[PDB]
Amino acid sequence: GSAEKRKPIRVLSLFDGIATGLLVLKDLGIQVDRYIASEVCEDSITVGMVRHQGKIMYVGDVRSVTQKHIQEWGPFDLVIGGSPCNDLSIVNPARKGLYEGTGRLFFEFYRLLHDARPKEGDDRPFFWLFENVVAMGVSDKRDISRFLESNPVMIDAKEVSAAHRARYFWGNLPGMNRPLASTVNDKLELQECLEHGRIAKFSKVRTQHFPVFMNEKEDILWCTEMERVFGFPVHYTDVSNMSRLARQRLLGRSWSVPVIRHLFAPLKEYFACV
Amino acid sequence: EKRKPIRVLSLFDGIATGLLVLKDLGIQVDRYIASEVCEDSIGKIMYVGDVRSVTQKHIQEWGPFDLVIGGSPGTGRLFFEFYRLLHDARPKEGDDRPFFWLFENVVAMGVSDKRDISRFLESNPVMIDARYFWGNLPGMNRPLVSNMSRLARQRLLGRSWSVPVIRHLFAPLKEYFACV
Amino acid sequence: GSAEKRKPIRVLSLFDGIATGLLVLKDLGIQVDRYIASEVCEDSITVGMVRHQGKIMYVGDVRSVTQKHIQEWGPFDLVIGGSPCNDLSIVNPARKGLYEGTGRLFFEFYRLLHDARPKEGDDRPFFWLFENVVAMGVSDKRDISRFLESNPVMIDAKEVSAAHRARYFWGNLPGMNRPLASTVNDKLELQECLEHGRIAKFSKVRTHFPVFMNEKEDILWCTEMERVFGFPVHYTDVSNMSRLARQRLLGRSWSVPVIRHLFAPLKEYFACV
Amino acid sequence: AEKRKPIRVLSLFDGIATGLLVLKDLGIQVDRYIASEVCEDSKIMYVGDVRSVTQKHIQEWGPFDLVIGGSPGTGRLFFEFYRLLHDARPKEGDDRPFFWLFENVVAMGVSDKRDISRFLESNPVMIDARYFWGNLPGMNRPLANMSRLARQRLLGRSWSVPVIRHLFAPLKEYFACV
Ligand SMILES: Nc1ncnc2c1ncn2[C@@H]1O[C@H](CSCC[C@H](N)C(=O)O)[C@@H](O)[C@H]1O
Ligand SMILES: Nc1ncnc2c1ncn2[C@@H]1O[C@H](CSCC[C@H](N)C(=O)O)[C@@H](O)[C@H]1O
Repeated sequence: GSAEKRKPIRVLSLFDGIATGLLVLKDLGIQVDRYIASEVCEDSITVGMVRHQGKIMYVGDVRSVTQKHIQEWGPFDLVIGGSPCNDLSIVNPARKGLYEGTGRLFFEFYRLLHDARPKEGDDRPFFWLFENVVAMGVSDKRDISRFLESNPVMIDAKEVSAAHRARYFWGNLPGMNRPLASTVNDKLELQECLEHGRIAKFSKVRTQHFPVFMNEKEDILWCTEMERVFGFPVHYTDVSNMSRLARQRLLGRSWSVPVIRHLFAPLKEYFACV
Repeated sequence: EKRKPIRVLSLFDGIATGLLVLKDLGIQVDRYIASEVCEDSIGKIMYVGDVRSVTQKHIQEWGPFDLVIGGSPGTGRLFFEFYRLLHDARPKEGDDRPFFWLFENVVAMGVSDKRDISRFLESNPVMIDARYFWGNLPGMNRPLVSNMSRLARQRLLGRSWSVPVIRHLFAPLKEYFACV
Repeated sequence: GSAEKRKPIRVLSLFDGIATGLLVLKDLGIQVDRYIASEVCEDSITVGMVRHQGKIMYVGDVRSVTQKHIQEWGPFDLVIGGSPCNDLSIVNPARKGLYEGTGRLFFEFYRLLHDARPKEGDDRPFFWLFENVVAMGVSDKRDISRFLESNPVMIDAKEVSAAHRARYFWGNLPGMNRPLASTVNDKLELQECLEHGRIAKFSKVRTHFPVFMNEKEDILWCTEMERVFGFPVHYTDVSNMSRLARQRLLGRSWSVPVIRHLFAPLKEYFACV
Repeated sequence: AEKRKPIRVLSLFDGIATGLLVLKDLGIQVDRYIASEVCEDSKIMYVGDVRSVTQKHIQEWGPFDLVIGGSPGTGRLFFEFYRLLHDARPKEGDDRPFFWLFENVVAMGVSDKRDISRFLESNPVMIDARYFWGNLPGMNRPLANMSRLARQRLLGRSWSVPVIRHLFAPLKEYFACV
């Protein structure tokens, strides 16, 4: 209810990956004051460094971050995160659940988020977002919704991209449950994402079939095609001499860019826009 | 500005243990609410059931709380519930009122779990030969037809296994809360 | 001496690799009527197919190409080629020479070129080019110059790029020996070719660890190597290839500014966009 | 189109004047016989190393009617022979007779055999053993206080048997005979 110049957003991104959040914020025209990211995979760190010109401040393991660190590096306006899910997904029979293995990393989020929320009486806008997979134990989803005091929103990237990617999103971002908008930049069909000389079998691709035909033979998706599918700029992940398995793994763990765009869009009215 | 009876929140295995130690040390109790993990399925003293039913608003209403205890003499599930209850019961920034907590577990745990608990609680444990005891209590600062009323009900029940030597850890509470 | 409308160039590229010739011809604004390429590496074929929208007519092994094929697919205006040099380079001690191993592939060129030369009395412009390495046996170089009836021109890509790549070029292209032009697009220094957050140790790469990133040492990335050799960034980013495959394809490739320098005079002989 | 004239031969075959001897055996008039030989390093003539022979030399000494090469690594020999053949071949539109023959040993890499058959566009003639490629009528094959002292040995041994001569027999139906 007061007057002031809208200021650039301050972001804390845990489990940053290939810095999808910063890319989405840049694409929206939102000015980023600073972007502190916690990531351990060196390949993802190299991707972020090269593609965002070192603007990202890397702090390493999320478990090396203390509350004193959150207050000194802070304040923060937006806290985003997507913890690893190899111990949360039901497709893994050796899953250790939300509380053991790599699932317990989620609590780190719940830790730092509570270390980052404005103290009582601070009416400043503060937003947070936590993404994970839909294919998890109902006990684990109920426990996450208990710890975050919010119910998740289910968004499938197939509605805005060419990939069957349904994900749960907890958070307090404005209008998370609002209908997604299919714009013109959205490549809804897999054929739109393929390189020249290839033909797509299905309309959408899933994370035993090889989806593309090339000449007289069958083939899996290329990394550039996978980038177009997930909404990333072409050759986004073309750094660091990493193996093809490395690029495919990095893109597999990544968020769908149009989905995160849909989620981050309402932030344009709360911060400075270039 | 004057001593008042203690208010406790217990996630420990066995609702009795904490209140028993408190009555042993002779500390007045104005509120004691207990809950269990119950991971399988779903005036002063009260039992509230599954911890999965206890919300932040419940801690607010039942509160304020002065002591928060947890643990047991699957090691990750109960500690994180205890951490959530601690965060929900902590006094807000700017409330210098006393607030203590204690978490007991077995020494036979994964070293990863021990390091994680020490990190999350910002405190190093107390070894008692053997159990680990984390806490902010003074002294726990550590460096690095026509028959019986009873009838069977088909359940196993726990007990209070800790001796008054473990209550010696709680002993400093007598200097912070009213004693009868 | 007569009048006619300039027509698009017809090209025959043997040992095409990654269509360095087609890319150079497109960059120069020269209209390409037809581009028939002979290449056997499937990775290179995929690169050339994807990057040029299937404009390339791939005929496979150069040894499955006959003289009747040159007449029926012809006429051709330009014939370019760069045979493999693993049996020509003095670095390899197990080299088999020009006449054995993979060196004899050169003769295939010498074959098809003579199968594509305009017959006597045909005053039409016809150009050819054959590239290979400088580090070869003096006898093999003398033999190649004897077979092609031309002395080679030595061009080192270090003069217009950031790579110590000196090569021999035989051919009849106009003014091959003319001085090269260092333009503004030329990234002469290895630093200009690096991705963000890396520092170059040497001014030009000779392919130890050429770059320093943060506190560690590292070799050149594929995009950096593309910038070094004059290729557009992410040119070779198709086909789920292994990193070794990308480094191998870029190693065997021509330096783009050098081929541009060689092909530039062709603008006054054919139709230009 | 006109009366027969003597034959003119260009010989790179290992062993000099072997073809001259065979032509003398078959009684064919020879108006020119130029002979050369491949070397490791530096009206009937021997012109030395084939590396010194150019297209202009083939034009001056020419025209040629027969081109012979081979030996009773194999690549260098055949490829020098191919260069000489290409330089001596009549241009398109010249229907004048022009024959060639290339002999090698059967003991060769099968890759080399197929490469020679491809380059010469001809399948070989096996003779109990040597391989003979040629365009002579009959070789068409389907798909399979004394003077001498102190010098580096110059043994001119070369096999010119009647069967080998037989291959050259059709030549007497195209050129003048003494
Ligand atoms: N202990 C830890 N601290 C910080 N990051 C971690 C971590 N353990 C795993 N990670 C990283 O967290 C990532 C989760 S996958 C999510 C990545 C991100 N949401 C994106 O869209 O790119 C993984 O890439 C993994 O490298
Ligand atoms: N027998 C053959 N027929 C056709 N191409 C061949 C071949 N043997 C090898 N090659 C190809 O010839 C290439 C020679 S390296 C030269 C590549 C090209 N000049 C460029 O600039 O990209 C190699 O990539 C190899 O794949």
